[PDB]
Amino acid sequence: STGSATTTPIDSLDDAYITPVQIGTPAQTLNLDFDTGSSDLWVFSSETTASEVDGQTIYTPSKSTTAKLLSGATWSISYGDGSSSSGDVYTDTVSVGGLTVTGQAVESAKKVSSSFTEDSTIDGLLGLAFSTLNTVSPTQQKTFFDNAKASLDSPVFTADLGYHAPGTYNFGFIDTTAYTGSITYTAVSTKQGFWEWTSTGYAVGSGTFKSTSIDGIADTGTTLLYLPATVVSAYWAQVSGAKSSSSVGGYVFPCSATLPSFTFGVGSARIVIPGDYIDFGPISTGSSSCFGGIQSSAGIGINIFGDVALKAAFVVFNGATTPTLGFASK
Ligand SMILES: O=C(NC[C@H]1CCCO1)NC1CCCC1
Ligand SMILES: O=C(NC[C@H]1CCCO1)NC1CCCC1
Repeated sequence: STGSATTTPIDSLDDAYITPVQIGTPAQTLNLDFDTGSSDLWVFSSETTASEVDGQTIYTPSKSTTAKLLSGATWSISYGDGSSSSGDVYTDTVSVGGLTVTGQAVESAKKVSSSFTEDSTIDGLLGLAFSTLNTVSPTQQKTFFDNAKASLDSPVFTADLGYHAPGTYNFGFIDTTAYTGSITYTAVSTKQGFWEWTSTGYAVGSGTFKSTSIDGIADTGTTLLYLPATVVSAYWAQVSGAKSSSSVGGYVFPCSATLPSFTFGVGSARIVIPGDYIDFGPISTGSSSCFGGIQSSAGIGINIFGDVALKAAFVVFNGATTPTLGFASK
């Protein structure tokens, strides 16, 4: 089997991407944020505290003939932005892009933090990191990918995120028309439950490539690129007037600037992030200070190749017995 779904940016900055997901029978279509940095499929629901729902589409298990309570099971998750959610669990049929999993754990939110309530465009999360991070207790549950794996033509999924445009998530096959050149594969450590890999270095603009090992995670559910402070300082030093602002919470730059590209290594290959991808626009409406898309990972404890980086590539998440990541230009 295979599946193929279009993923659409939630707003003009590509802050996140939503993908329609069919849950239950008859189908209830919810727009979920596919998150390779977490392992819970959770949804706004008929159980979510009414004051915490503001325009999201909700899952109503009582309207699904295939829903079953996973008796006793609860979940609770906290994300690196300080957001959180928690609730109980149903099993139901879930389909993405024509690929169907029966008996998927669908984590029904009873509570969500303010950041979720305030984002009317995101109806929940579909985690695609390793199932060892799933938060369901007392019986940990599998991701949609882990449950689909054995049925797929190839044990893979691919992320092809757009810049200010829709893109694609594919399951079970590699669309050889979706990228240019060859795919360079790199080793993954699952020790922390993430798609964790080691970049071979970086370049700023037209500058020389610095060969240096940068451990980090491929995380579709993080907006920005978070890298060590040394790398980030080297990048922003090439932008007149850029500075780190403790009041704003990161690097800002003059909206009149033209940003340099940023290159990261994947083995001997190179992925180039155009400068325009690093523009996150005015810090507040009408401001001439703009927020940067490359930020320091210091204090976060991990480097994160978020959407700013991943949208510059065709990315293969290879879930074979020995997992690997692949990157191609596109
Ligand atoms: O929490 C992280 N990003 C934000 C969440 C918000 C909803 C989906 O993604 N990233 C974590 C990955 C490991 C360190 C931080
Ligand atoms: O990227 C992050 N969240 C993005 C999602 C949640 C709401 C908008 O889209 N959070 C990062 C902050 C520092 C590490 C994780």
